[PDB]
Amino acid sequence: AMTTMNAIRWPKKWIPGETDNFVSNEVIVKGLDFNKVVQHLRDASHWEKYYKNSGNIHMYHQDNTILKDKTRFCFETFGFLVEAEVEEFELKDAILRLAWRGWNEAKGDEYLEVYHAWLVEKLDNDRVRILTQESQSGVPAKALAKSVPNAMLNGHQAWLDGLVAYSR
Amino acid sequence: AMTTMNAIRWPKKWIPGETDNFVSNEVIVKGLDFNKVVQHLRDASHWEKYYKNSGNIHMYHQDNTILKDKTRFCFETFGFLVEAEVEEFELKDAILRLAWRGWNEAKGDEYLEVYHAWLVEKLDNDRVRILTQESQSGVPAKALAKSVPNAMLNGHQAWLDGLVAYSR
Amino acid sequence: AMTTMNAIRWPKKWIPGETDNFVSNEVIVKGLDFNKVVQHLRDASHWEKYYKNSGNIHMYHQDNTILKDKTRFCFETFGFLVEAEVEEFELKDAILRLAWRGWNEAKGDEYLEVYHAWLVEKLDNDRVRILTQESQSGVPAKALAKSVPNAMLNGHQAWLDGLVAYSR
Amino acid sequence: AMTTMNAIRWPKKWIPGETDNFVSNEVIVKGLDFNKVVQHLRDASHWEKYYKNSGNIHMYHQDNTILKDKTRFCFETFGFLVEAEVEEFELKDAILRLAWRGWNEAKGDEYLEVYHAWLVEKLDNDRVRILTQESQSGVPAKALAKSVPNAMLNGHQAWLDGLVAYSR
Repeated sequence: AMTTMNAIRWPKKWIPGETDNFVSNEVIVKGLDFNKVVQHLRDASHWEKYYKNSGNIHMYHQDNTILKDKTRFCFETFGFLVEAEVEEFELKDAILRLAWRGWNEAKGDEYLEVYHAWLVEKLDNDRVRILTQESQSGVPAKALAKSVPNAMLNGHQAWLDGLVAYSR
Repeated sequence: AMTTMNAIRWPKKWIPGETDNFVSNEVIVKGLDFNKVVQHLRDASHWEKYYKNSGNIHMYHQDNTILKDKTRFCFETFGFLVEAEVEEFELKDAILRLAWRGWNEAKGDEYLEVYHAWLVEKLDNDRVRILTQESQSGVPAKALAKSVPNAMLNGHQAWLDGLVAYSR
Repeated sequence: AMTTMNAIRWPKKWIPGETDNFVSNEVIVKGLDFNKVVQHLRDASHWEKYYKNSGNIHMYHQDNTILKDKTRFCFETFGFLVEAEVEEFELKDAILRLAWRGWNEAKGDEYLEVYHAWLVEKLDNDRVRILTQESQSGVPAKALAKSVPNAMLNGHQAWLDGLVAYSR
Repeated sequence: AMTTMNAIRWPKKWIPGETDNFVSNEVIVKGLDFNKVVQHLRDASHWEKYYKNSGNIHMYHQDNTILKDKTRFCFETFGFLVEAEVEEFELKDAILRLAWRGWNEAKGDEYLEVYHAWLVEKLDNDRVRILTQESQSGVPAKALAKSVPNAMLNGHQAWLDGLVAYSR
């Protein structure tokens, strides 16, 4: 038998190692409330409150800011606008899988498209695991992969750190 | 029914979330040679050649610098002297599991003990995954956990990136 | 009398503290050659070779890549295209002052305009100082100002560390 | 004839470029009160309240936590005990110069000695400048000098950002 843990389900075009950039971040925290974490990740109106690299949001076809399957929305991060659509949403009692495709309105070498996935789950003895991974395609993604320091890595780490702090 | 990936086997005292600091890094790379990666991770004399934060090493009871089960050694990283011993070593055709316990010769609140694990494996379509995770205990671990940027996260990311570059 | 050092001359519009973001980085290095540093900063063809956050460059009306007063150009950084124009260029035997205004082609809340200045000078006993400061205006600059970690600060530090490494 | 700004007075043994690590950080903020900044920097009991990376403080010969010339004290940063002594203190109506030498209780290769200087000053049009620079000697300083992201640079920027936010 194998020693394994739950992993993200990637659509074929976003498989890590098959795109231009891949970033992975993960925290495992004792005493963290699963439901609060889920709530603070899904309801996008909280992001600006705990993750300072993000700003305004807009849900185009909803009267609330809660992400569910197929939610079409936009948000600001690192000062620029990201258009997005939820492509995966499955919430069970001990695990949440949530992922959105993101893109900008640029053309040619400035176009950037991404698939940002999340997996939140309860583990033994009152621990919560938050895994977030992003696969990116386009010329700017090639530049981000070479950046020093790794801006995406630190940015996503700050998202995780803020979500944890805000959920206690 | 579950979607999972191979995961590190933690001894009980080191379980993520039960210690003072947990860091997790991962890369997934297309066309990377699995045997070269294994060679450059196992032979510690290569570390200083591709990972700038590592320094001198010494194997106390071996006439070579190749890590295997129970290897007792020391090395410098981030200017700190780490005493270590390999506590896990399992190498197969498609996967390597390697981990060492590390500690310093300090006492009281200056003491720091860590368990640094690695999982290298071949994935489908000519991809190699390198997962490294570290669990730390002691007062100095509590200070590292608060760093922003996260010092260990960026260090380990650089170790991974160097290991990849060096193995092409 | 005062103890002072040479400082950047700012147009009124860009005065630090009067805009939306201000970034300051500085290195002072022993045994570094002034002329070589100026060459590697002014000749933008070197940027990509030592500063990994920068990509392709283009001079619109020069048959070379040497920045001089009023040089109009564009360069890629953090994956985005920056249009620019040199607004200050004064090179003496022991001090260089160089600055450009930069902007993107975006509209509304995505529009960003910056003034990035540099001061390279010889100091007593074979040391060279490299000071770089940038003032930014626009809604994205307000976001960059609160970013965690500070993206601009770390990127510019990488520019300086690279310039130094490449000039040694 | 020269365009200059006030600069820190370094004792000879700490001159930037002549030691193992030099870090420079600076903010310039509109509407910040000079006296408030001076208060929140000199009264080391506020450090904990606005800068999360600093720990306990202790004053060896004073019944108060206000730093002045020759003030002997110790503090914790990065989970490290640093014995310090103020070696510079000059407070005028529009400029403060404050600096301390710090050291640890270690021998040979683990020994670290630093000189951390500050310059707070009023600038034209209701702006306040806060400049902080640190020069470090010893083997651990050599390691810090190689960190990417630069650990000292990011910690000091956080100190400055906290100081500003708290004094607003």
